This record gives sequence, C-alpha cells and structure tokens, in this order.
Amino acid sequence: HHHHHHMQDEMYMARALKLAARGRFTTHPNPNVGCVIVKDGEIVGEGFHYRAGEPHAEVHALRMAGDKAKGATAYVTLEPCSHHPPCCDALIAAGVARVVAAMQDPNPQVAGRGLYRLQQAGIDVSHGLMMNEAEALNKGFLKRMRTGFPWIQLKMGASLDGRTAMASGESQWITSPQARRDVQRLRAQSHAILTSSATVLADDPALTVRWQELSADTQALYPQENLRQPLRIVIDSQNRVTPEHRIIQQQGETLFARTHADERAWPDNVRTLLVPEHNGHLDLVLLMMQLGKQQVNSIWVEAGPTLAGALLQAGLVDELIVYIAPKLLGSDARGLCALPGLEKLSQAPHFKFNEIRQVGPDVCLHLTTA
Amino acid sequence: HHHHHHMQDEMYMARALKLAARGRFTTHPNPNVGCVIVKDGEIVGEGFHYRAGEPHAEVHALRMAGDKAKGATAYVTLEPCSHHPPCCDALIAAGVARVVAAMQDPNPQVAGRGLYRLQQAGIDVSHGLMMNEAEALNKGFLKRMRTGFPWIQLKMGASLDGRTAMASGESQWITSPQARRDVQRLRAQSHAILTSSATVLADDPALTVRWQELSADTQALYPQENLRQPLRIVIDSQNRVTPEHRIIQQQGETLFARTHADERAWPDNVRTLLVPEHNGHLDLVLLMMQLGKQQVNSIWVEAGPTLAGALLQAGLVDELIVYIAPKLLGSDARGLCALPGLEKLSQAPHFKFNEIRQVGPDVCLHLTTA
Ligand SMILES: [Zn+2]
Ligand SMILES: [Zn+2]
Ligand SMILES: [Zn+2]
Ligand SMILES: [Zn+2]
Repeated sequence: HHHHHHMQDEMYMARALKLAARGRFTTHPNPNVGCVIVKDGEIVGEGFHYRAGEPHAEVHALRMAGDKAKGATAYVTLEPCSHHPPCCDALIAAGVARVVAAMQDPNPQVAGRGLYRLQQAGIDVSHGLMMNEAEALNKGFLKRMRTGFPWIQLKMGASLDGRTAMASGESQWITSPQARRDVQRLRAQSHAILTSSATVLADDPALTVRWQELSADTQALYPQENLRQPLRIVIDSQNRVTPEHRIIQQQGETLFARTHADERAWPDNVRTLLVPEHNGHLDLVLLMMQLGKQQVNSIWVEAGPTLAGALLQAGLVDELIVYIAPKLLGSDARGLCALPGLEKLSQAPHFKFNEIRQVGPDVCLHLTTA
Repeated sequence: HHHHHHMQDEMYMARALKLAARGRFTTHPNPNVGCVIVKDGEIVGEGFHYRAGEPHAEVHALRMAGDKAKGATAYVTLEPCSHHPPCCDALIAAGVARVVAAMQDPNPQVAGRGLYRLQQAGIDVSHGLMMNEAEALNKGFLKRMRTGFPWIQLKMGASLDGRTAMASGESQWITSPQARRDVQRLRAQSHAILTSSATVLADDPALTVRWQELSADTQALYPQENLRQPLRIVIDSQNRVTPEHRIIQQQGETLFARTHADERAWPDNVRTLLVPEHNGHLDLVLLMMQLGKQQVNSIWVEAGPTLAGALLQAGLVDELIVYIAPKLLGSDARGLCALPGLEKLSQAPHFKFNEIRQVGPDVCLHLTTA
C-alpha cells in the first residue's frame, strides 16, 4: 500500500538509465534500454542494449545475476517484452519477485501487456519511476513511434551576421575545428545523416563519422571496432549525383530519395527509396513518412540554405543546432536559409533558446520550434 | 619590510571598489573612485565619487571620519590628487598614517606625484592592490586617456540568421522587451549615445534613458531625480536632420557632428562639432579624436548597418553587444552591417566571444576585436 525504499528505487533506476545511455551510438533502430537487478540490497545483475539483434537489457542482467535473481527486484527503463523468448517470461523464470519499469511500451496496442503478464504470475509491478528521464533517453525513437515522423535535427554553421560563404563562394572555415569535432559527437548518436543533391554536388562530402575526431569522453564508451556509420540519406529529385561521388564510397549504407529509379550501376551499399512528387518537387512530407515506416528514428541534416528552408517551411524540423563563429562576413555574403514567400514578420519561423554553450572560439545554440 | 594584514587590506580595498561602482551612472566625465578609512580595525569613513563638480571620494570619507582619521589607514581605488585643495594634503591634514592605492594616476606626467607627496610628509604608501579591478572599473575612461579614443560599444539586434528587417522594411520587434530593458541599463552607464542621420531620419528615436525601464537592481543605486541622460551624438555629414526630430527635444544635450555649420535655429541643448572631411565622407577617425579631446569616455552606438560597418572598417569598435532573437527572417531580409570592399574570408572582422547570456527569449553576445 506504501513503502519506504523510494530513495533506493531511485538510485537503482538512475543506474539503469546510466547503463541504457551507453547504447546510444549503436542501438539504432532499437531504443536504449537498461536493467539493474537487486538482491538483498546489492546489485547482482546489470545490462544495457547495445546493438539490434543482440540480447535485450533484461537478458544481459539475468545472465549476470544467475541464481541470484531469485527473490530479486529488477529495474528496467522500459517495459519488458510480452511476445518478441520474451523478457517478461525470462524475468518470471528467474524468480524475480518485483519489477519497476520507468515507462510503458510506447505502442498503445501492447502498452502494459508485459507488466500485466508479470502481475498475473505473481510479480509486484509498478511503472512511472523516472518516466521523464526514460522519455528523454529515447526522444527521437519515441517521436517517430507516436507521430510516424523521424526526429529531425537541422544543423547550421554561420558567421556572427548569419553568413555561410563569401559572395565569391569561399566558405573555407567559418567555424572552428572544435565545432567540427562537436558535430561528430552528435552525428555519431543520430540514426541517419541527411543531405541534398546540391550539397553533394557542391561539396563532395563523405558525411561519415570519423572515430579519431571524438572526445575522450565519447571514445571511452565507443570502442573503435564497433563504429556505426549513420545511414546516409541523399535527397536527389533529378538523379544528378554520380556513382563517383565520395559519399557512396564510404563504409555503411547510403539511401537516395528519388523521383524515379536511377539507371546506372551503383555500389552494393547504395539503395533507392522512391518518393512521390508534389508539384515539381520531391514530396518532403511523404519522404519523412516513408522513412518513419522504415524505422528511421532520428536524422542529422547537413545541407545548404535551400534544403534548410524547405524543411523549415514544411514543418519538419524538431530542433536547430546553430554554430556561430566570431566573424562578420558582411551583407553581400550568403545567408542561412532560403524562405521563399516569407514577407511578414509574424509569419517568420519562431523558436526557443534552450541551451547556449562555448565550443572552442565558436558558440553553439540549441533551439526548438516554440 | 613585510606584514600580515594582506587579507584585511584586500577586504577594505574590495569595499572601496564596491563603493566606487555606485557612481558609474553619474560620474561622467570623471572616473569612478571609492575610499575607505580604517582606524583600529574598524571602518570610520567611506565615500565614493558621484558627480563631476562634487567632492572627491577621499573628501567624503574624511568628512565621515572626522577626528577618527588620525592614525587611520586610507584605501583609495585611485591615486589621490596632487594639485586639483587636493586630496593628498587633505589626507595628510587629517592624520592618516598609511595610504593604499589600487592604481596610479593614468596620466604619466602626474602618475605617482600624489603618493610621493604623502611619502614625503611621512605617510606609509603603496599602490597596486587590486589594480586589475581598478582598471576594469574605469575601462572606458582609461582607454580614452591612454589612446585619445573613446571606448566604443557597438550594439546590434538581429534575428537568428542575422537579419534586422524584412525586405519590406518591417522591423517591428525582432528582439524582446527584455532586450530593450537590458540596453537601457547599459545605456545609462555610457558617457554618450551615438547615432547616424540615417537612423534619426528612418526611426525618429529619442535615444534617452527611461528610468522606468530599469531593473530593480539598478533602480536601487540610481535615484530617479539624479537621472543623467547620456550625451546624444548624431553624425550628420550633410545636415539632413531637422530641428523638429524627437532627438533634440529630449532632456539633456545633443551634439551634431557636421561637415559645415547648420544655418537653422536649434534648441539651447543642441551643439555643433565641426569635423573635417575624408574623401566625400565625414572623417570618423578625426571625429573620435575630437570627442576624446572633449573628454568623452565611452560611447554607446545605436545605428544601422551602414554606420556599424563604417565604424568596424575604421577600426574604432572596442566591443560588440549582439542581441539575437529566436527567429529566422530569411535571406531576402536586411543584414547586420555593410562591409564594402570585403571579398576574402581572411579579411573579415574577427572577434572573441567573452560572455553569452539569456535575456528574456533572446540571447546577448559580448565580443571584443581579437
Ligand atoms: Zn510508513
Ligand atoms: Zn525484452
Ligand atoms: Zn612574518
Ligand atoms: Zn582628489
């Protein structure tokens, strides 16, 4: 009816969340999950999910616990499987007497089914402890489940007066090496990286994660041999990128969003997703919906002003990450985003400053769509 | 040869600096000075300079101390007068046995003259304790003394993509009321406020300090009846501002920088400063030098992109104060500063981010010319 181990429960669930976060570079498309199993006031098993196709966090914790799971309390950051050999029946089979879940399964057709199954077989169950943190841990995955739309981070880098290139086109190092290394850490956590054909034609980028540019913090949780390249997505409405561009010659897969199928021979890692047309342009809303159906949780956008403005105007951006260099390029220089049709101040895209921070000599601004 | 009251000395000099800072809205053109007089380990007199033409900080402290100054230590944030009835002879006349000065007089022809005079008449003197803080307290005044150039703060307000108006000219509230109130607090500390004829023609501003827009912090140190309007300086090369504009109808003085004398009748508070011509434009470097000679310590610049870029390109800006609103106005909108001739990235004005802070829904960025 009520107990007095709330502080202990909070300590173990916080540990389970710490463990879950250790999967964030590699679990895609699965969510990050952690599990801690406590017997007589000491932790006898822990685990987290690391890669799709590997065991769930509860299974790792039960393997550690062994016989010690009999009579133990399990803390899990997400409701255990109900039919996936499922984690619910593994927890019961091990003799767990109590289960605490941070949050219920986000799919409404199966939400609570696991907890009920444990309750049925005599387990004391509850859910909600540190729900808010469990939500934050899988922000992008959860938004995709509940809306069908992947989480879209739009990255911008510009001068103090909002400029991304001189009028001459010269863009060589507005922002700092530190900013580039910071982008690499955020890239490594994204399910996919997305760009436009115009960016690929103008820049010939690789759009990969370089493990050597990662901070010693993230390099400690990310062994080099487990490096996961985010899926590289290229919007190419008119099939102008060639099979000789750097992007499709890196490790990992590359997906081209196309109007119609390309006729050339491409490397094995390159796939085509056919998106329908809206007026003369490839339909951005439909592209995102199809990517959501393909279980793409989060997308890091590296493109120019044209795609940045198009995504903004389609209402598809969830957050802006803006790197500002302490430089003025002047009013003839190129701007941040093209917003065709915008004429009145009150129609302008509006945001909220969440976090601002120094990044080398630059500053980084995190905004959402308020 | 050495002592053991360094901590006590630091405590009293820090109090003297706290007192000095209470003059910062009103002492112009004089520097902020504080004085603390300690007898037998208790403070018997304190003072700070408040307005030009009023007594110096040492005189206020000696008046408080009275007979208790006999045998006392005086802490002063700036070296006492040597011939201005001077503070040096007032300190000696009161029986002070020891004087500690944060810094020497910044004029090299009189630096140290006061301390020597005290030493001559038997006073133990030293200088340098919290010099760095004493310097910071009168940053703008000191730069004007040592270079002839007033301290120039250039204010900018723009959207996230660096825009100051829609293409239509609509500029109504990019930045927030909080940003405007923040500008008022910084304005109130400036010796002068400077603008361009184009700004006055386009905006018809008053360019005054409104006491009602000040934070309860600053309103506590700034009694309403002591309000000092910063000198309003208007650069008008071709005498286009009329005597009917709002700016010359506010309280306090207004100075017009002109190529030749205006022929119309102006209110009593309006004066003309004649600046020579460089090519077809009024000479900005010469204008600043003449203002320095007129003892103008610090200048808060409220103008458009044209004067902002001109001051930047003349190398006259000491710091930028940039208010950024969480809005995107798009690439057809008006920029922050006009930098004619700038084509190569390496020639762009470069800066260092010192301080970044939230100001209501906006952010404020402080930069210097690194
Ligand atoms: Zn109780
Ligand atoms: Zn499971
Ligand atoms: Zn000693
Ligand atoms: Zn004096």
